[PDB]
Amino acid sequence: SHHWGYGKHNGPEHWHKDFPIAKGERQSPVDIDTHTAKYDPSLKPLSVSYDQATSLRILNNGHAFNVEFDDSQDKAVLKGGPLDGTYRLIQFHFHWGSLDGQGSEHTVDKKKYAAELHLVHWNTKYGDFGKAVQQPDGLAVLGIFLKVGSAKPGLQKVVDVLDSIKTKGKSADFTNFDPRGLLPESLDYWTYPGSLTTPPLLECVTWIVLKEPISVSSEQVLKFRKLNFNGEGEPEELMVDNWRPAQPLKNRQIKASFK
Amino acid sequence: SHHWGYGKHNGPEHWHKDFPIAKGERQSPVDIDTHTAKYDPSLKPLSVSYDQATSLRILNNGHAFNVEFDDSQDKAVLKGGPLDGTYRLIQFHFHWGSLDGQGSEHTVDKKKYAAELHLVHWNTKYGDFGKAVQQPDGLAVLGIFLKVGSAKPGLQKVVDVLDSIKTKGKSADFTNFDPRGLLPESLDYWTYPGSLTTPPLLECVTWIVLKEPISVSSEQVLKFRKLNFNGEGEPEELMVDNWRPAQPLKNRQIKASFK
Ligand code: NA
Ligand SMILES: [Zn+2]
Ligand SMILES: [Zn+2]
Repeated sequence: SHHWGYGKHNGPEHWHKDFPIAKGERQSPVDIDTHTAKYDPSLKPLSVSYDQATSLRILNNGHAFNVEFDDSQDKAVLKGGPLDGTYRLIQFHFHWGSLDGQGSEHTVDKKKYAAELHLVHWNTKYGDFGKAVQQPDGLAVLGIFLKVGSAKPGLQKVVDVLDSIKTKGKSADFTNFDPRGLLPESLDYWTYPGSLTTPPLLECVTWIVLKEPISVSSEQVLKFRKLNFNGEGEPEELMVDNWRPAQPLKNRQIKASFK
Repeated sequence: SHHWGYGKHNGPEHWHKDFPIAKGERQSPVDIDTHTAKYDPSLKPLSVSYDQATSLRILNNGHAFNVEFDDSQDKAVLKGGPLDGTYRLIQFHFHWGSLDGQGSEHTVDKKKYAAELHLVHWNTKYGDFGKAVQQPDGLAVLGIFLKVGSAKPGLQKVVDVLDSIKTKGKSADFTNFDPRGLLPESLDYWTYPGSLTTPPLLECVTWIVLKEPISVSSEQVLKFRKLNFNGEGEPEELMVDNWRPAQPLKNRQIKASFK
């Protein structure tokens, strides 16, 4: 089948072959230069309403692991900030490194974090995720850096189930997970127009990247590295370095909600 | 689950529900008003090079039947006219009516023909059809009107095989078919920027519609009406009136190659 990954032959440098938008004008991630990002005090506070979030399952898709939510109603939504309308949470996933010193997709003054959490939301005025991804204003991804440090209690339920989804295609029931437990205390953010960071690389994302990282323990992130990109009974290829490097900003402006 | 067709409930008037681009700026087909479509002397001579065309198979896809070609090399190409680049023939198909007085998608001064032949080509530079459909210059469709009259010898080979592809999903081998035999003597044409005339209605088509129809006998076109939209063992729904009506021109200009 058509496929892609993060290896020498199928990795980010080659994605352009099947997905020519890889060289587009609004690609993600980007490096955030804190001295040139533009303060915009017209940006509203972000409203994160996750009180009724309903997680369903966790799965290994061969590129990362997703925790999927019931997005049939407004149970977990993002509003405000730079957004117009209501964006419903569909899933979250991470990108991470082979070493603590790398793994994030966005960087801040070229600094890489150990991992990056993406909470993926779609604009309810398009009716479903499939329609939303084909629109410039279809998705809002909230990106949250993970810095190695203190353990994050809220991540532990995720870590504890990874052994049941080791290889590509494995899934497991994953109910009653509270995504509020992955948020930092400050909701100060950068924002810019961009894309999905994996194929098909669609330019449909309003990026909202939080200034404040969450901590996770060296042991928590190590558990991510023990997942496999490959399927069961295939040669073991550890799921590490599933990040796209920073792409050119081109004519875009990154805005900060804070000075 | 998603379905479209040509019935009262799933037909062209409802396509916009799942495919909002149905109400876009460059939709097809259109009515060609011969009093306002003007000669454009910047148009280049149209080159149809089909001497090495290699047909492979014929199939009923539940919406029409397609004759598919080997598009791995430049064996059957369209160049010149309004096009920049070389466009490879991938398939042809028709749209037709329940009666001889209707069936074309394009109309000329509001006149409908009994059917319309679409020769579908994609721009080599995009590597394959799938990539090409996502670009405004991806496809070139040569459209040829079928007027009921004398039998067309060049169509007979197609007619003769239809009893082997009666239902959706059936296919048959269809080698050595010469698509030059479906062309009229004049390559005078009208051209405008438009779309696929079926879902997903992507706005990736340079239309080239020939002035001169080819003749089809009443019996030849009758055979098209004995095909079935449905699969084998499903209720019989005869494959007729699989045409989209003319859409608004909006801000486009239709150019003529001839004075
Ligand atoms: Na007219
Ligand atoms: Zn991501
Ligand atoms: Zn057609």
